[PDB]
Amino acid sequence: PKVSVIMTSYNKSDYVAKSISSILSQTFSDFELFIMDDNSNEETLNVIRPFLNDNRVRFYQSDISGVKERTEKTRYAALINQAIEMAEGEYITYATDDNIYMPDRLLKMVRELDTHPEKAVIYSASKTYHLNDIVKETVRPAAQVTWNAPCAIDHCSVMHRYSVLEKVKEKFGSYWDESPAFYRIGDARFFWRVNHFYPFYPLDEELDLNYITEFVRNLPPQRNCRELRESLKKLGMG
Ligand SMILES: [Mg+2]
Ligand SMILES: [Mg+2]
Repeated sequence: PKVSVIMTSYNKSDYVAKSISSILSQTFSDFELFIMDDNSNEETLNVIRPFLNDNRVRFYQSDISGVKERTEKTRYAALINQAIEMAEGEYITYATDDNIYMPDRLLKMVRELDTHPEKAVIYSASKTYHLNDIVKETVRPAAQVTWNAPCAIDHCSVMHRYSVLEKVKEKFGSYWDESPAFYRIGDARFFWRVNHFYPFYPLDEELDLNYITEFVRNLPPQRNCRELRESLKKLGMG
């Protein structure tokens, strides 16, 4: 396949079907979709089940259970790294069980990396609708090239060449950071790794959407956005 879409799922039965459907109806169809489920409850597995009949779906379910195992690592980062090791796409992109891709997202992102060989990482704008009908719309823009993506660009708004992954693992030992101190902002921590080597190039269109309408006590103190943004300003790549 040209694209590997990596989706993480854990217990969001009321949202996961719209997410999976938004990927399977993309106008660019040459992808494989990893559905990495972290041993979710039955209601969520029942929602996912019919979509496993789509031949592009690569479904993997962990055997994780209990607060020790759930807090040993940032679990979605461990599941993304597992899917990366199995990925066959030239371009890698990420999805979640409560985020929706707009229909032309893959086509537009694939075209921008095919047209510009000098760009290795691209990102689009993203929109969030708050409901209570809509009471508020939030947009994270994509207006400039940035060497400081942490907390500015979401998990679900990027696409990058597979070759980016090699530089990150050579420096850091893994792709995503499985430390549980980066559970709240694991996306920002992976983008911080990538920004040691590559800037993120903008595609100024809103291509992904979100709607908003004993575990926590066993994680360690969470590292925050300011930490990551200041370390990249000091690093001075841009
Ligand atoms: Mg190929
Ligand atoms: Mg987040």
